[PDB]
Amino acid sequence: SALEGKIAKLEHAEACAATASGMGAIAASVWTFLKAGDHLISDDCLYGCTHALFEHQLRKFGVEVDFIDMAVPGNIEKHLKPNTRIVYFETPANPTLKVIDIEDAVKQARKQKDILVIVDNTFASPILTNPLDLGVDIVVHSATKYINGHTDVVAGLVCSRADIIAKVKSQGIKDITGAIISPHDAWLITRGTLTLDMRVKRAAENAQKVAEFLHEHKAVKKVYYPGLPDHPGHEIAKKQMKMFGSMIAFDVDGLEKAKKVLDNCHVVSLAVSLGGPESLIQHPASMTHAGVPKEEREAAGLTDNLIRLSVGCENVQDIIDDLKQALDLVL
Amino acid sequence: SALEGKIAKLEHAEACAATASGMGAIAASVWTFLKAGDHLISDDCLYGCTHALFEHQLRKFGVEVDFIDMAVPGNIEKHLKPNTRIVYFETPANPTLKVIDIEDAVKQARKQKDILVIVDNTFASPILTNPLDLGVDIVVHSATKYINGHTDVVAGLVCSRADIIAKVKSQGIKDITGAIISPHDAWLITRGTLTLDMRVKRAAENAQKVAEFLHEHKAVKKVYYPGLPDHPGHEIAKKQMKMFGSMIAFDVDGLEKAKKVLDNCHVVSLAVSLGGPESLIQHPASMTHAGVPKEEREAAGLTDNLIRLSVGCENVQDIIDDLKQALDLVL
Amino acid sequence: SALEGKIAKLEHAEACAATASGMGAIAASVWTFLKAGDHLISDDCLYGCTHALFEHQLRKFGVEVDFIDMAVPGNIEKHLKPNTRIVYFETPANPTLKVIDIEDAVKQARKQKDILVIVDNTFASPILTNPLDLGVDIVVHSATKYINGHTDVVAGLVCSRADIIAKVKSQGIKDITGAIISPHDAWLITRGTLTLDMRVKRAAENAQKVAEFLHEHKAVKKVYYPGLPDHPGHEIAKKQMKMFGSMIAFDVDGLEKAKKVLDNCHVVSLAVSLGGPESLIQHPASMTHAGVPKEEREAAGLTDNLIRLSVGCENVQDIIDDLKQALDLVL
Amino acid sequence: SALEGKIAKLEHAEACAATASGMGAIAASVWTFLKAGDHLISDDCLYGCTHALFEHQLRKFGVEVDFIDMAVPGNIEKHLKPNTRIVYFETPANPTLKVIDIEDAVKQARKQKDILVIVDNTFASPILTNPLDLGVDIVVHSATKYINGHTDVVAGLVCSRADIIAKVKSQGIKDITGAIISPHDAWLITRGTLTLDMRVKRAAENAQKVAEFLHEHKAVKKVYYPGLPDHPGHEIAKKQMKMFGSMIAFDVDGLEKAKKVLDNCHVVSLAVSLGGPESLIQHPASMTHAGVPKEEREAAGLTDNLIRLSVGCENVQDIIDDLKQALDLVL
Repeated sequence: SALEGKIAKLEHAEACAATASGMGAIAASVWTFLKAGDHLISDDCLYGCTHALFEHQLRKFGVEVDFIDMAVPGNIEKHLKPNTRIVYFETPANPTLKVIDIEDAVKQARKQKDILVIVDNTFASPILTNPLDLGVDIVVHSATKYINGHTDVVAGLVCSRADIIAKVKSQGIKDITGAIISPHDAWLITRGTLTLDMRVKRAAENAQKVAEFLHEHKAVKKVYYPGLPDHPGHEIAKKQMKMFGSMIAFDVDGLEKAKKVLDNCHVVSLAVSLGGPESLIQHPASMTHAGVPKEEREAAGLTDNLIRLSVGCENVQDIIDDLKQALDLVL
Repeated sequence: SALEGKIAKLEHAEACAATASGMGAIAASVWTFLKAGDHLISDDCLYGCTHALFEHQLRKFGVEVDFIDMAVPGNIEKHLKPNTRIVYFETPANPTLKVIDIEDAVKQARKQKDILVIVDNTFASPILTNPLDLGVDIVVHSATKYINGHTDVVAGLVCSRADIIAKVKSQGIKDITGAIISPHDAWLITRGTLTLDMRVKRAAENAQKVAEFLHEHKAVKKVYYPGLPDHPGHEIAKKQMKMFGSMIAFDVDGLEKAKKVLDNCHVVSLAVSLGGPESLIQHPASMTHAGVPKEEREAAGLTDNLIRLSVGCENVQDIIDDLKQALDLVL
Repeated sequence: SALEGKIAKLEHAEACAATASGMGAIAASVWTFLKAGDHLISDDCLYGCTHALFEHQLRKFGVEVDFIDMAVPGNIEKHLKPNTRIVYFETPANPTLKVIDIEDAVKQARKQKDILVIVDNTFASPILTNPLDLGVDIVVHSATKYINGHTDVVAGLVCSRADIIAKVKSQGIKDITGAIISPHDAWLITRGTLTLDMRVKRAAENAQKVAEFLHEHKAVKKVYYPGLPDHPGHEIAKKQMKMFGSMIAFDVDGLEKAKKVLDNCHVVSLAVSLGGPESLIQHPASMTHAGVPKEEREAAGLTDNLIRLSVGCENVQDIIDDLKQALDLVL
Repeated sequence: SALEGKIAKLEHAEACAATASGMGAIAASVWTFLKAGDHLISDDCLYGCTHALFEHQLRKFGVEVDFIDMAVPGNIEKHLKPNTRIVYFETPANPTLKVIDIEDAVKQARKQKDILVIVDNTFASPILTNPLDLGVDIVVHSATKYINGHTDVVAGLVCSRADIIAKVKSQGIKDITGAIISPHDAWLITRGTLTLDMRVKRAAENAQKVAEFLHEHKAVKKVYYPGLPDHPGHEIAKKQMKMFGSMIAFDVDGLEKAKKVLDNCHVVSLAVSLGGPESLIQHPASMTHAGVPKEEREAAGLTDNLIRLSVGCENVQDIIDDLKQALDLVL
């Protein structure tokens, strides 16, 4: 709880519960506060495992679930029902970094009593956005993107009021999930907090420059980065993020170009799981969603054109040089 | 993984899934194979946290649960319903080392098709009992107690057929619980398997001797140990256990006498969590279950007379010397 | 190893050998390439432990050692003897940041064949200076200060030609010192390289600003920082350092004034070992060298006036605010 | 120094110094107490790296060295000179487990003043032999064989009088070698001490049974194990070892048989470095000494016939089964 105390302060929270993984954080929150017959509203742009938890597992246990575009004004209140218990989203979301106005989402949820607004703040981190300041009830993180300060280390965090966290710990962790953090990983996360502020800002400043470079490259059809003035919701990101994060996505002309780009990266490394101080790149259609049919990948919001990049803390010149060489080979 | 392969060989399983904790192992097994409208039969002698998962959590998500005494012949088959999906128990069981006939429990469950029999083999360990050999579908462990060589790790293990473990991993761990094992804990556990045979057998050897000493000591009332011919499950234990484990429980004359005894244990140390290669002792009604209403502890088979002793690998004479001095004071 | 390869690329070396400590790196280099009857020339501004190795240990095993001021032009070539095998120095040097011209030092050593020029590049780091580029034979580091992302590791690095590193490993490490790096420390150091550019450059950037603030503050007497035009080695530093490092030293009016200042540092913390991404400060004559006779400290360039400041990566204004408050009290 | 305090108690020593490796322990002891013109007497049966330290490195720095058979009565006093400073040996020694009477070696050294007797107690461990009880001045260990309680962890230990250790730390470690232990490895060694007594005795009991099995196998030409009544010095081992250790060596009929045995081990693993709770096997002529000419390997005491085995803590049935299958294939 030395770790928990530090993270709680970082997220402007009364309390924190550390868990075995980001999925552990999400699960220990949602299972704790739901029951059969309850209703959950989720955004439609979700981390794959979150979507499966909601779409398959919650529903299996009698929980009603709507997936909706939360960036559409009024869409949350439109979907409110007498049994609505949770409103869940990530911002910058899923593969295309869709921005959701946190204050506005909370305002819609507050039309009814006893709705827990839960926000996955993994991508922004406590350094850039603090959803609890904007009326959110619970914030969750995967520690893998920023908080861990190294990697090979998987852990999650839940931050909330003390009475919520008491239940998350005694029920969500100890009874329901068993997603208890390792003492060893907890030590390593705690070590990571020392340079967290600087690492997040470096990666975000690096990403802004990488996004600007990508924005002018002839092989890039589209860039998704909240810090670019032509990103939808750029203004929303500007009001609720101190900087624009280290996650970027971009489209190239087809499957082959995506693969050829990946095949020619050296400084930037290929990875199934993104985040951390190392710059990492993936083609989700073939690397995380290969067993999902083409139509289902697309009907979600994921095409064969899309590349996802988590920008690390390296000298940005080395990152741009790497991407530049690879993208030129695709022309 | 290397760990998963080694444990699978120890349990004669096709496959194994490592988890963040023993609760994570139980949870990733049960939530994966249940849905609202299903039925679960559990033994009525459970480790505290397991009981809470079944009694409160499963039930609020529309699972029907019966808690029954599975040492009563015919009791499992008697409780089978059209919607029964799982039969769950631990043996030897938790407060007073009740022994459940594994082979017979399986035979009862087979009075209906497609029931998963799940056994918590933590206290026996793969060294002493292999429930899969007797037709059990899934075996779970808290790696903390015996598989790990120390008391500094939280981890769990699930062993079963490849197709079951596939679902435990992709759904139970990845979606439902997020109870992923730390690679550092996993490495330590893997090293632990190299001394597992030694630690389990020496502790059990010591425990037979300690149990007999306690059985003959005037201050000790009833001793609960599967290796004693006076223990009701002794004949069952003999057919399914290579040795009788290192857990002992015993009654002394009242709570105050227990406190005096425990105040005089030196080599055997006080602990809220038992297990590990050193001798540990506790009085549950005052040390772990103090928050549970007295009558509820008693209805569940936990009295204020009960001391639980986890026998370690120390010189057995030193262990006996310590207890003899303590117990003599309460004469 | 992976670590050794990354550091070798950073220093433009053929090869690298990781060690248990910075002293281990120095020791495995010097003992390997010396024998009784050899001669070593060292700069007279050394980190305490290095001086002891040279002054007491080498000499008792029949190595002749001269300590000389290597910032005096011609001083190295002047001290060459038929048996000279090694020229050793650090720059910037340890108490007062004396700057030694690396290229010129090499040129002097080349007035005789087969001399190994060895430079401790700890405080500059591979980010700011690459001594090998200037003809140095061997570069050593304490990985503790900058390469590692925290203050929790002891490790060293040696970078040189493959054939030299072959001997450093097989003799210096394996036979002479046994100063082998921990694989856990090595892994952490490897992860540290991902933020090394960021941490070194931000600290140096901050340090230029801090140095200028101190230079203008009335309570501060002489400031020792390579980036100040008033520092004698400034022009040399400009040609061999991309930035001027994050170590500063400065005089205040007497020991008692230093103690009062240090009693009032809050954001900048007191420390006996400097380096790392947080601002640290010390008064060597009372904090680290208290056991050394006063006159001996002074003969070696350490006075009771001297404060050493290792500038970290915090907001520079916060660092300046802290020092200003402390220094104003001694006006 | 929590670790150091524990190890000191275990070796019956005033004090202990932890180091980066076994070679670090040896080096920090010998370099600290020698100077040019001093003389060291070593046994002729040494760990390869120790031999090189003495034969090449000490001599390079003006230290006179004799290698002698210390199992020959009177041989130490025979080689005493006015400048003799150190008498060094291991028991059970080198590849063939030669036993050296510790008390007798000390008695010969005590014929002259100020001789430090140093014994490498790695193979026996503090559980089986405590040389300091027999008048030895300094005991050294590699932590890799027993003390570490896991492996992948390299560390050394020096145990002695407080005034000797003070010099070993301030000079041997801090000035001369830099062989400083990692905080992380020190934690892991400390963890290992908990089960050290049981692990050593298990491995020794296992080895006795393995040696007895090997002693009757038709493919084994000779066995070297101190616990066999036909081992030279069996009686010496019996008086100075509580049990006979976990190291065994044996001869098979030629290079091909040695390799064929190695090629057919499964439970026992091939390794360059022996020791620890895993059973490990090697053919030193091809695995550690392949670059050493046949004649030099033999003139030492190492043939193509020799296999070295470190017996772990596994079920001894599994170990014997593994070796039995492999040895039968060589008939």
